[PDB]
Amino acid sequence: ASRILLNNGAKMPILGLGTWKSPPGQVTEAVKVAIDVGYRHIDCAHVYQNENEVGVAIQEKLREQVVKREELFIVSKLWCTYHEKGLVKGACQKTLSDLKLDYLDLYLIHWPTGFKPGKEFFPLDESGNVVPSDTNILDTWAAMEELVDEGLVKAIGISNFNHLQVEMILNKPGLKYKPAVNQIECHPYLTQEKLIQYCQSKGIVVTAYSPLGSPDRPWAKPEDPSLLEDPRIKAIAAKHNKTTAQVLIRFPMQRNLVVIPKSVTPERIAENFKVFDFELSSQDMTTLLSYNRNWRVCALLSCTSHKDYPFHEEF
Ligand SMILES: NC(=O)c1ccc[n+]([C@@H]2O[C@H](COP(=O)([O-])OP(=O)(O)OC[C@H]3O[C@@H](n4cnc5c(N)ncnc54)[C@H](OP(=O)(O)O)[C@@H]3O)[C@@H](O)[C@H]2O)c1
Ligand SMILES: O=C(O)Cc1nn(Cc2nc3cc(C(F)(F)F)ccc3s2)c(=O)c2ccccc12
Repeated sequence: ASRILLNNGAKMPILGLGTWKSPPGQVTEAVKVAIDVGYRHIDCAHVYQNENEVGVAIQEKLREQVVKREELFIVSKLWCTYHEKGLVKGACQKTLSDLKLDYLDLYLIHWPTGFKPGKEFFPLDESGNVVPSDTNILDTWAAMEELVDEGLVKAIGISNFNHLQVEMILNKPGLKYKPAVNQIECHPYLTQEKLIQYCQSKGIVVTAYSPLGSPDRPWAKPEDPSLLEDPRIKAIAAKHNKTTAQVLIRFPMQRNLVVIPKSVTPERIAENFKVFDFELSSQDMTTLLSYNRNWRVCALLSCTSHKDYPFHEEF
């Protein structure tokens, strides 16, 4: 099926459009094209600085009656500088205002690490270390739970939480709502078997980000691995008469993951959606899993001393 049941009883489309790095000038048309060709899930964040322009598209398509709001699954995320309890509602309300929505389908704690509040997204000390906030993830979660109880969001979740962090939420004293989703980096170079099996065993749906290896990440280097140019992946695509990107989006779908490829290129937006008409074989799946190398796109150096940095640990 094209949608997966979450623990809040709502259904989530397993293919969504990513919006990180989509320039503000091109993301409105990008989202329009996406909705036009089938996408019903959009992955957003305040930190991406383009939620206004995303919302312009959603609103035009709602006004145009191309789609109904109930048919849309719009995801945003709470940025690290707003983990304080007094700041969570306003952060969510800013996002809703910019997206031109009265609710989000899903609102994630974006990273487990809280940073000092201020106008700066990445407040640093004079030596380049991120300035933490003394907020912890459990209190941030109570704040997220309040958003459900106020009708601003239909589901809450986390993002970039390791197994021990997930476990801390599930084991939170007085837990009122379990997390619906954990959104983590996942592709054939970072396969996450252990963390995914842990989350799924607990009824937490996993969304895979950077499924193409985020070739437009601004810190990419010549010697980094490249998924889209991996001849072993290209061969698998050739076998199926599909593109390499199509294989890389179908791969997580078959692991019962949600996947959110980003493009602002209309022909790639459409290509990326044409992944429901073919199957990878079990052997194809194990073969792609074998390319794991624990290679991470998203793991900023300046953040490695935060007490709650999620990637020292095994998973
Ligand atoms: N939770 C978090 O911490 C977190 C972190 C990272 C990402 N995410 C979410 O996940 C989304 C996807 O990850 P991502 O943006 O890092 O990268 P991605 O989706 O792995 O890669 C996007 C890059 O691939 C290109 N591309 C897309 N389709 C292609 C195709 N069919 N053939 C060739 N190239 C193609 C895009 O180019 P064009 O755009 O020029 O077409 C862009 O350069 C984000 O945008 C964001 O919504 C969340
Ligand atoms: O955030 C996205 O969606 C994409 C994303 N990733 N990264 C790499 C990051 N690595 C982190 C590591 C931690 C850590 F938790 F590990 F400390 C905390 C926060 C971050 S941001 C960025 O620096 C970034 C900057 C602007 C907009 C989006 C991003």
